[PDB]
Amino acid sequence: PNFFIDRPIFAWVIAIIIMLAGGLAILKLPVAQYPTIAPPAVTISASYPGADAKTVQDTVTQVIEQNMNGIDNLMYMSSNSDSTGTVQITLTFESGTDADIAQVQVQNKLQLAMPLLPQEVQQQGVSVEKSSSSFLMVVGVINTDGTMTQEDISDYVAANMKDAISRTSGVGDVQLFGSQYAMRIWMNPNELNKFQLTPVDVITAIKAQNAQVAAGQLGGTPPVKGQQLNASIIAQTRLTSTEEFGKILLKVNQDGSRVLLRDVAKIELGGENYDIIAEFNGQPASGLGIKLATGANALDTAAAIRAELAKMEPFFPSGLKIVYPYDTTPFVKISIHEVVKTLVEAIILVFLVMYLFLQNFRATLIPTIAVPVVLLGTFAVLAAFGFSINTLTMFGMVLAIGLLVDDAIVVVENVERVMAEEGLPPKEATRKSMGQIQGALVGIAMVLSAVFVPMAFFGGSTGAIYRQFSITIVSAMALSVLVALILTPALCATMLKPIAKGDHGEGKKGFFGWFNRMFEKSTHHYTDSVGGILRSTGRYLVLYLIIVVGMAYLFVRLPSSFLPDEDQGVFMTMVQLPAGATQERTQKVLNEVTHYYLTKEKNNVESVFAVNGFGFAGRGQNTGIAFVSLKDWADRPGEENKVEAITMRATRAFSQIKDAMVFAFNLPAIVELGTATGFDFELIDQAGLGHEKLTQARNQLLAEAAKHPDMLTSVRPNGLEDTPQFKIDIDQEKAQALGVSINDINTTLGAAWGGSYVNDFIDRGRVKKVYVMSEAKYRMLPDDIGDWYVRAADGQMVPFSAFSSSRWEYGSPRLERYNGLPSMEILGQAAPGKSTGEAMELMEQLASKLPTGVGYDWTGMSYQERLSGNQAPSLYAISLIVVFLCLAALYESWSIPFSVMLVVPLGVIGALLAATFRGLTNDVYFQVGLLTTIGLSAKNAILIVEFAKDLMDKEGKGLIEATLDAVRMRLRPILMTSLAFILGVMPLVISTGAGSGAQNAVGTGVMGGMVTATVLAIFFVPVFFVVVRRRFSRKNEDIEHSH
Amino acid sequence: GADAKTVQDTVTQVIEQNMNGIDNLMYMSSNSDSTGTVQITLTFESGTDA
Amino acid sequence: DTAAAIRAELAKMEPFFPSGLKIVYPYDTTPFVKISIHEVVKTLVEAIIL
Ligand SMILES: CCCCCCCCCCCCO[C@@H]1O[C@H](CO)[C@@H](O[C@H]2O[C@H](CO)[C@@H](O)[C@H](O)[C@H]2O)[C@H](O)[C@H]1O
Repeated sequence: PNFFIDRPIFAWVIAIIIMLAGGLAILKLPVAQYPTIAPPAVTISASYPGADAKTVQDTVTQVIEQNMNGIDNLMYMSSNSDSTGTVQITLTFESGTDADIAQVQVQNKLQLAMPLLPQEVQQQGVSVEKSSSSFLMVVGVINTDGTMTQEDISDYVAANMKDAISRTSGVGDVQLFGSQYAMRIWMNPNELNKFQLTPVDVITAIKAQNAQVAAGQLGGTPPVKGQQLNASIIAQTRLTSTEEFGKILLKVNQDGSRVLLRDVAKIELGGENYDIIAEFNGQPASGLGIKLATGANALDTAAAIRAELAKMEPFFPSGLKIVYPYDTTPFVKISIHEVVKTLVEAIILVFLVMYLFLQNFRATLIPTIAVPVVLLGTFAVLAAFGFSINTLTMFGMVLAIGLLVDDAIVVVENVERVMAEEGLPPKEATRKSMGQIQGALVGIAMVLSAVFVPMAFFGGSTGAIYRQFSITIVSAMALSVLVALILTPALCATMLKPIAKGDHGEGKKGFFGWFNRMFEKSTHHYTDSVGGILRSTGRYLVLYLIIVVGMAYLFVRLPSSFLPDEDQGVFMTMVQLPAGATQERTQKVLNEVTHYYLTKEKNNVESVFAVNGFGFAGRGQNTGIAFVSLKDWADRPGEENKVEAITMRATRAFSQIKDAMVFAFNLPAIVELGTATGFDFELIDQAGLGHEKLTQARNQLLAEAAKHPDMLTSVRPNGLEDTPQFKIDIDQEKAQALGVSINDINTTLGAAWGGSYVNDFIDRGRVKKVYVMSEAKYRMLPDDIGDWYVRAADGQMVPFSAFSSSRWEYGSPRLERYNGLPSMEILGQAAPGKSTGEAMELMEQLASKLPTGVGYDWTGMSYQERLSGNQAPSLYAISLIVVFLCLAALYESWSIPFSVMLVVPLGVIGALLAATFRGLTNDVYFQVGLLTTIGLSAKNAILIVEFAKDLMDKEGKGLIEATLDAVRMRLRPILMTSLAFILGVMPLVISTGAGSGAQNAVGTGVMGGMVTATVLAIFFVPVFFVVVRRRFSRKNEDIEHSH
Repeated sequence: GADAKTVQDTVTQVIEQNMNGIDNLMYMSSNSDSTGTVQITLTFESGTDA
Repeated sequence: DTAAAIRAELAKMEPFFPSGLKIVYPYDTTPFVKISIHEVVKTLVEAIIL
């Protein structure tokens, strides 16, 4: 400590070592927008083509929900049974669980269910995956010549690019947007009734002529003695061409003129599914969602991927151009550009404050070398714990710049003051001052981690977000107190200039600040004054109670955010038609929307990625979505050229002037967020009930919560209501008669109207599928039911209308389950004034008004809130108590910690103030901000109380005279820090452009906080000290001691 | 019964498509035999957890 | 804790049970571990007092 004063070089060496480890950690440290924050979820998905909601709910879904037992750390299970036959089961696991293990255990219990599945599902594929939605990037592929359709493009994407980019370093999951080429066989109902054939015969035909065969080998083992030739027998090779599919023989006519498949059906190379259609600025497109690899660098994955795409540019088909619809990367680089700008700026301001105050270049260089070192190291302690350069951790740095800077300033100052006062040569001056602040700095260390550490231990997703701040800040802190104890005292002692005793440089100079006098008189003004506010403390205690209560009111009338919504260079607009609607109507809406953007937002939009068949509303022709891109930030200057007003005006258009609801909006920060003032409800059927009864229970709870607009707002179901569905009743009897097989009936009806995945071929060197399905025009209207004939065993065709009734009814197209049982999901948020939890309780008191077999439960956001929200008081109680014990340690008091713990309010009231006036909100950044503020409040109060005591004890000064001296000698440094801080933070607060919402959240509270903090503390701390001190023993006294 | 080429473009190349974003992979090498055997080796950065 | 968790799921199922269906408790290694280790605590505190 003292030690390194006589070893500047041992210190330089430690400094150097920390700088080198930091910079090493700086070159090879990952960069991403946010760290892993959401609990781990694994998804099982299967597609049962042709099935309806109930078919998949009961054939695949429930069989899997039954075989999901004994998997470690299950939080909950949710599943969709979509009317496109796709079922999606999400198991969301307890926070921080091994993703890898959870997925493997899930997949190996699913694999125990696999035989219990239907063979279309078994062969279509059940898939188990990690449930991130956070795509690093969505890359679009097009063709300018317009030559190729989506299916063309998609196939190409799959066959040239998808793999070499997925070999690009930093790329984890690669996922394709669209369907690959399969052999599409479009049957004809006439040309089928003509040669008296059914789908079944087409099927078996295709299974027959199109396969590989278990052949054998010439000269094989075991051979015959003397054998001499050994070679592999080739047999039936699968068909490569459309051509050979035209040539497949369906039947022989009696006169022998034959029937090839070519005749009865249209045969083409066509997409594996035609549900979802993508337009890129109206131009045909397919896409690739690339995910950042696990632990990888986002920005270099981005540069490598773009370079690997461009390397392919000499091999691209004509006019086929790559495009970039969604890119996390540019926003991230620019976020980082601004954080770096900040750190170096806040630094630069500290140099200015320190010069235009200590007016000595070499004093000015010491913190100039101190914090660079504190930085580098913090990067290393973070590198060591496996953290990354993302939003939360860097704004953790920003948030910490104040304690780091302060720690340097306190020291350099105290030394210079020792010289200014006492006239010691520099080295002896530094031992004198270090000798004065050392123990306090250990104390400050202890009270600071005492507030910053409990916030590491929060639970859930919130707990994650906090742990980033907690750790970043405690490491910056710990390293800043070491740099304060090893390097700076050594830098102070070695490169600091001696001051002639009582110099103060008053007058002395002209061009560069008569200021000193101007500063000088003033500090006396200050002390003359302060003893007076100690002359009659009463008033000031009143005022204090006032400040506190105000702090509380200001605090309660504060809104509770989670994170700021940010213009991310991209947003999206989602489209919903009425139920039952067609691909064509929906597509109409998307086209309209796209043109609105490309027209009336000609200055803003760059590109519109319209996607039909896909909503986040659900799956269906009915739903559509348009992924919207904006021009880079330097070209969108204004206030209504930014996302707020863009989405505002777009939704403005599409609200009134439509037959369908189309809302356009900006995405949450953490792309899987909680809705702060809300909930995600699950109403559940527990006793064996039918969909009709639970739905009625949902309607009932819906109407009951609509009846409380004083507590709840927009409580809605998160599915699709029942639609009309069209039932075919096969009178088993009537067709039993007609000499038909029901297998043939069902499966011909099937392969006609849904289609059938039959067999596989080999296209251009790539195994791809073969589907057989009706052509378009024979399967649209219920009348087309007639065009289909089933051949009897005796030899005659039969119409469908000979053995079937047909009708309309309702049914549900989307069948939800919660933890194995049938459920209906209600999203919703709390009335503007009240808290989410209260609305949650009102919801429980409401859904308790539901029938037997109607139970409820909470999920996702409301799960994470109901388990981990009663924590906030326990942890800050540990903070209050731990901080109190640390200070009690530092001094020697059960009371003196009270003069310094009482300082906390003085800081908050400016922060609540600032939040309130800038109309911001009590969010994460505000809270870490709060702590930071309280943090310096305490640092300062601790140094002033320390000094007062030191004078009382180690000099026999009185109470008031010592508090006066103390406050005096610490006036200059309080001000030095606070000037720099306030000036370093200042830019954060005044910023518009990429992410400046954070910068705002961080800046505001801090600035106001610092203001009310210093400019209160320099008046209340003596009062805090003096009053508390007058509730201790006897004599001494008012004090003129000895020794 | 299948041939070398059959398994290289039917089974091998479909499996090597999915071996990306596997953590601490040094290189990948694969065999495609006419006895139908397909054989893929993923070789990892030293000290990776097996 | 697996026991507390099981008691929790059971407590979730109790309100939708048919008429008169009651859970009963024939066998549990659990209450013994709790009350046995608790006796070791009463001992500790008593020993303090002695
Ligand atoms: C960090 C940025 C700095 C900006 C802050 C600038 C200072 C703003 C607040 C100064 C407060 C001092 O207010 C001070 O009150 C005390 C007592 O209450 C007064 O003192 C006088 O008034 C009272 C009667 O009212 C007497 O009991 C007292 O003994 C007498 O000396 C001082 O005349 C006044 O200076």
